[PDB]
Amino acid sequence: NTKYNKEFLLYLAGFVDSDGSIIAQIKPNQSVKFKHRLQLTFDVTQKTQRRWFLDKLVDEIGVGYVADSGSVSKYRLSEIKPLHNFLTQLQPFLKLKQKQANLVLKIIEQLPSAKESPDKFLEVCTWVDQIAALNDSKTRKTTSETVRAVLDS
Amino acid sequence: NTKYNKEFLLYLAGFVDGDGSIIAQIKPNQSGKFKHKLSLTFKVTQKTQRRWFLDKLVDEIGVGYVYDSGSVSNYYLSEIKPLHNFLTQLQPFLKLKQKQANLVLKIIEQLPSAKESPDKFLEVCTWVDQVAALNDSKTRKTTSETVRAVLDSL
DNA sequence: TCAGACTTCTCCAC
DNA sequence: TCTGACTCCTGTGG
DNA sequence: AGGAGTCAGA
DNA sequence: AGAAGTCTGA
Ligand SMILES: [Mn+2]
Ligand SMILES: [Mn+2]
Ligand SMILES: [Mn+2]
Repeated sequence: NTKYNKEFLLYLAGFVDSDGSIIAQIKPNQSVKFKHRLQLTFDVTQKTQRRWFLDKLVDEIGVGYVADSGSVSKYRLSEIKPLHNFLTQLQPFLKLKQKQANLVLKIIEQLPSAKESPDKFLEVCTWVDQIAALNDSKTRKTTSETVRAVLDS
Repeated sequence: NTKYNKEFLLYLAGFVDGDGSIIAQIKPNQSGKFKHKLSLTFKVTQKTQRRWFLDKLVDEIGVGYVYDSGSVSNYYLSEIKPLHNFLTQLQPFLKLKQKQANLVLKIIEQLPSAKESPDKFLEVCTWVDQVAALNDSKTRKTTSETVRAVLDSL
């Protein structure tokens, strides 16, 4: 549980609201209990010509990785515990994507209790539905009603 | 002049490095002195759905305007004096676009003397060239060499 | 002449 | 089983 | 920007 | 994002 400086959070929040991304998605996975798994991602995108700016971000946040997919590099943070601690400190400064951040923090906290009952898991998938709604979702496939249909068995 | 908060300039600078833009242009103008107009510009682009975010910027910055361009809206500020005052305070927090700001501040400061001699104007035009190079320039047309062509004809 | 307001275009960086 | 690192695609909003 | 997907080790 | 432009009043 490392603590981040206010000025670092201030600048970064503005960068995240612009070119950053807070993603929640439901992934198909037969080996898991309900054939579906939850993935929370904190994403910052920048062209590889400025990969360095994403590299400092790894050192400054402390945790996370950076990957290239051609002309574009991406800072990513999917690890649950650091994700929570980070978004908790970044949240008050978000102006555009504040809702999504708090919606993720809500999911991460309800992660244990959501593996219990099917109706509870679908309730958490509902929280995922809200995040993609707030985002400019265009390529989404697996939603809460996708889980529901498979969960009719 | 107006003094801006540090928490405001910190966030915004991050947002400028993200979705903001700092432009320098050489506009062709037949009625001008050297047949060319200079236009320094500070832009923030966002989806029209989030126009309210750009609207607040007019309030928090105190100047500037917000127009549409399809599904996209733009916050603009080309007014020479509050632009100098704004970027002067914004610059120390920029990371990705700090060089572009300090060049804009350079041009604006040496603007009145830029009309004296063609050689003093051309030099300022190469300072516009530097700015475009730093930017992800794609569809540019008028450059410092475009001026040189027109000017060295007379 | 000049500078401020306003509109349009386009390619890649998200 | 299950988390997390990793890669790849798509369509705008920069 | 916002998803889709794979895969190995724990 | 980073340009290209028009037009008006002073
Ligand atoms: Mn953006
Ligand atoms: Mn950008
Ligand atoms: Mn952007």
